[PDB]
Amino acid sequence: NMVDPDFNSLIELSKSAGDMTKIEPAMLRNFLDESSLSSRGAPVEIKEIKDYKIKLDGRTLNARMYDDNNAKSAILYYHGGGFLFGNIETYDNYCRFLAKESGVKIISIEYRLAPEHKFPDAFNDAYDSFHYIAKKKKDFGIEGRIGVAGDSAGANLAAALCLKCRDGKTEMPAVQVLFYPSLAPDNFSRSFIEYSDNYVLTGKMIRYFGNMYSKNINPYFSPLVADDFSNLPPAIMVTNEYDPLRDPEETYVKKLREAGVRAVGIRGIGMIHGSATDFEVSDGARNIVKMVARIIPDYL
Amino acid sequence: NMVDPDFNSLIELSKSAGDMTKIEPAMLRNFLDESSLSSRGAPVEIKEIKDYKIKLDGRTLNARMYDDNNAKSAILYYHGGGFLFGNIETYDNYCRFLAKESGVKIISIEYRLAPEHKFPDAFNDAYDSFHYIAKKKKDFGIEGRIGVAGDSAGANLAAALCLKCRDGKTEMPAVQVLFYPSLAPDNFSRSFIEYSDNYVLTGKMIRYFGNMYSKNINPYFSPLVADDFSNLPPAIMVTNEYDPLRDPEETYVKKLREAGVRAVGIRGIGMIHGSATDFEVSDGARNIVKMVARIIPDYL
Amino acid sequence: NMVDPDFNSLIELSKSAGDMTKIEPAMLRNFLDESSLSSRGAPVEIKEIKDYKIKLDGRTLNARMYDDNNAKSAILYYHGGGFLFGNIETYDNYCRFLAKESGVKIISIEYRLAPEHKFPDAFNDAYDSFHYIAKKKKDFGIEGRIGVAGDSAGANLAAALCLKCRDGKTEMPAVQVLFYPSLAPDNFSRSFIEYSDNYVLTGKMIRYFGNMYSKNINPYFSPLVADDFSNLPPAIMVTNEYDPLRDPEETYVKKLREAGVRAVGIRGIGMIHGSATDFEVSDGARNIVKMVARIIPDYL
Amino acid sequence: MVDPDFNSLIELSKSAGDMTKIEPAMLRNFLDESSLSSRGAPVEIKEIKDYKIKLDGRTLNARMYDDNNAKSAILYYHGGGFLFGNIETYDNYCRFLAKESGVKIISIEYRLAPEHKFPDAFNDAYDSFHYIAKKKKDFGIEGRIGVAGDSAGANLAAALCLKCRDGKTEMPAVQVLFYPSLAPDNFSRSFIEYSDNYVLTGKMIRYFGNMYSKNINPYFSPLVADDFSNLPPAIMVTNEYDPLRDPEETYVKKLREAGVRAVGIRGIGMIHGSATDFEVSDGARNIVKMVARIIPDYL
Repeated sequence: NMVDPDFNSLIELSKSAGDMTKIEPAMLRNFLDESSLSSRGAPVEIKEIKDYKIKLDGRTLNARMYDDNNAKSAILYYHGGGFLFGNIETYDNYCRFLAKESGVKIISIEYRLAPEHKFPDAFNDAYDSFHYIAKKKKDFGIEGRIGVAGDSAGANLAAALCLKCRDGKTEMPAVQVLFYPSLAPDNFSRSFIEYSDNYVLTGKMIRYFGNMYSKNINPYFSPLVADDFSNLPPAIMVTNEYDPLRDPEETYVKKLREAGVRAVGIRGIGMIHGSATDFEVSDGARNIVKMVARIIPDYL
Repeated sequence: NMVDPDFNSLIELSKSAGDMTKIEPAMLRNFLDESSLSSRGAPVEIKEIKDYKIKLDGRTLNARMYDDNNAKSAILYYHGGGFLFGNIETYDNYCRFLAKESGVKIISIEYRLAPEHKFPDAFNDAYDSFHYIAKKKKDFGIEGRIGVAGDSAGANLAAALCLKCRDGKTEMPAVQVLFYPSLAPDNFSRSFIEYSDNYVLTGKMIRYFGNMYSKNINPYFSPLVADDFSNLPPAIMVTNEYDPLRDPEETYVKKLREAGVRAVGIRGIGMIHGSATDFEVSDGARNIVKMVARIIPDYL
Repeated sequence: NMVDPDFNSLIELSKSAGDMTKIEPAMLRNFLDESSLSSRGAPVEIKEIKDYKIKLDGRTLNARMYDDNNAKSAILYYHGGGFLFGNIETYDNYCRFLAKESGVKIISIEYRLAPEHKFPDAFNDAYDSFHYIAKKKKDFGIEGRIGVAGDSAGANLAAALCLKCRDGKTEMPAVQVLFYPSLAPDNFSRSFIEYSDNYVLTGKMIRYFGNMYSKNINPYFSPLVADDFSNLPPAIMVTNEYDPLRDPEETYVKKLREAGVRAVGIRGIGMIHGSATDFEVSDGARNIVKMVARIIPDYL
Repeated sequence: MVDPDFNSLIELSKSAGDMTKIEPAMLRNFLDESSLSSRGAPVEIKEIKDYKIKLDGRTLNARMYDDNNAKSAILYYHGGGFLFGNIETYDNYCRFLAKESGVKIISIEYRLAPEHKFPDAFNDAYDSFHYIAKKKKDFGIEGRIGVAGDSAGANLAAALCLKCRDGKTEMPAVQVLFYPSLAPDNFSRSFIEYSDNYVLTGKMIRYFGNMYSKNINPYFSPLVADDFSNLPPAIMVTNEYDPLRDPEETYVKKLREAGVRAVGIRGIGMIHGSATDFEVSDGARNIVKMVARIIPDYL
């Protein structure tokens, strides 16, 4: 079709890697994280960076805080990587870029990964970490509001934790910033089948990541299963034109607005899955990320 | 929105009937059946009509056979109605039209209806009746081949029974003719969100029908949950442009072809859910039904 | 995307020929017509085939009449080829198949080709040949009705000649059977941009053909520029899912139904431009052509 | 699934019915007064200055907004179908663009149809860009100049860039295109699917097209252009439920095929006019803020 030519390389890198559903998952995570750290740019400079230990019930997560503006308010960032890879180090240039462009604190959280830890572990990490930080604000130097954000699998966690906050009548995030979340048990929508091969994220990789994270349709795994979208936090949704996960995301925006939740959704023309973390590689993608980061503070 | 103007009365009738999820199951069935009985045109004349009792393990189904052409072969037809409504009487004019246009025997089978009978009752009715007639083909005067067909819920039964025949390595139908089946657990595709209000079948009614059929994602309820599409019978798939159920159906026919199963799919431009049984009100619809019925005999 | 895998060979062969837009038209015509004759399959047997000279004012056209059924009625068929190529011989296997499946006379007419003969020559050939045969019907053994049909550029001629019959209040054809016509001045619709390079009918070639046919708003060149679709003949419209020409065609069907003209439109799922004349290599395409051909006699 | 914020505007537009028989000066009057009547509170801006741009054979009004003592500028061509709109009815919106972008916004009043048919507005846009590019110091401009517009004004912005490139003249720094009309379209899928019920109708499109044309030229319709290379970096914003959407998404794909820097976003649930509806739709407001906040990076 008309995918942005900036992606030509990645769409090659993808094809010539061949099939990977057959190599050990721990082996696979390692390779992918190493790739991501490779041809990367100068990290934008951030005034203060601080490392944290989020001591939860029965597990401790690493969190890195990025702050360029002695910011009052924060976003908790949950990285993508299909619930299998990504970590603070591979997301470091991107979270820096987010912090610089938003001028708010960005707290990048390492939830537990599949297949060692299956659902609901990473979900419970996101929900518990939000509430940990929401109670321990001062430790993180947060004087204002806290929202949540993520990309891909991490944006699934961000959306899901907000549903749980709403369901339990708990403290709510101020905003949910969702860069192309997985949301639904989808092997059949039109975006899924049309873009199910060759656009970096494949139909086969979706099923494989799905098999690794799940044991054996709950709303905290798949938010589009929820019965009610009212009283969720204001949302920013970013979708990609050529991405199997596109259609369910655009439905989610529409459901939020129907429920009277404040929500802006934009589809990036010519973009693919992973666009946001491709900000150093695609100027269109970089401008989409800059657009979102620059309005984030208005919600905090 | 460019829906065929022949549907305008039906769409209005449907909006002015109010919120149907509101009314109790058996009451709604009766009202929907009586609504279709009124819309009825003059029945097409058929040379031989015969009534049968299909005597299955623990229940007996009515079946009616229409034969305008002393035909060697037959199609078993499972009526639509969301698993809640429809019967031989409401389908009689349409089944006569199919028999006249195809020149083959059409056997319309009354399966058991939800909510009184939930999954897998209708499903087992479809699969058992296929095998009953296949085993007893001389009782129906069938000397050639037997295929299966349906519309909406009935085409779900047709596609699902073919999956079970394949899985069990049993006798297979010769062809599966699917008019707009339900196939997937879908509350999120683009067709579902875009067309879930003003097009006769609503998103709300889809959810009501689904909760009535189900107990409590397995392939005989939702064929799109299947692992494997190889070795299924040749298929004819008809979708409608303005129908929330459309995108999964188009995916289904692409997954059949991907597996090497012979399949032809057509989307009816400007058509809505129910178009085939609306053959007396829309000439567009009538010609789509005629197109399909006239190629059936080539598979038999 | 999910193009039916039956077309993978044609897509590859189209890629292998490279960019033919700097080829001189007469050389390209030779290449494409001779390529087609060299690689075609076994022809279907037809009871009677007869060649005619259509003696119009100022020029004589070749016509071949195919009749498997001593039929009373006829379709005048105008072949495709971008206005530049194709002829009776390259269409002969396909015209035979239409005759066998429809049971009516098919008269394949050789209109004048561009750039040697620019618009309005082919159009005048199409309109004048319809009126010539309609006046002289008894000479061709036609006792019943006459419709018109074509594919691609030939379906443009069929749709355009109907518009001029309507405008002039002359005898109108009984039906217009349009397989994926060119209809509009389009280098910008979504089907055009999404599907215009995957090799078979490209954007660059669509331009090359239009520039060869135009001398430099005329509804008889582009029917979508007509301001009125009333009182046109009943239409059958076939479009292909993965074809740059698709979206204007699907708009044309809708415009016809908005003006109250009988029309049925079907989009072939997984099909590409040229699908009908590909009937020997794709069973899905073959079944779409059979569907259409078998309802043609109802209009005559 | 149109954003519920537009429910009212869609209803009001349905109510009005087909206004083809209203004299074009009266339709202009009514639509302009309707815009003024529904203004919210204006955003305060540090400096606003009025100018006359004396061109060959006509003078244009222009209004400069500057909230940030800025060095660079965007020339803004309002929308209105080539028939209506003016500096006053665009004043709340150009104030918001100037507040959110922190660069100078200079809103230019080009000549309107049908009194002034193509190529008058087009010449006004191209000539006023070159006038101010040649005379930058007279406007307090020390840096760069880009061009922008919505709907018909975004057509003028796109078309003037094509002429700059064709004449190898000075080029704007960036072209910021809010849902321009670009092509002779009465047949795309967005055109036919969103031709009624979405405020801008297929009948209005033909009507404005007929008022502008003296009755396939690329400075009328940029999608007719031969070649898209060497055009200014672009930001393209389209609306999901708008008959003009598909050609616009084609244009962004063509710019990128030509190696022009471009970023294109489709606003989910949005309709034609979404940017100038920033006072009534928060999603629309957030789209305009997204775009305005990136503008300074090109200047």
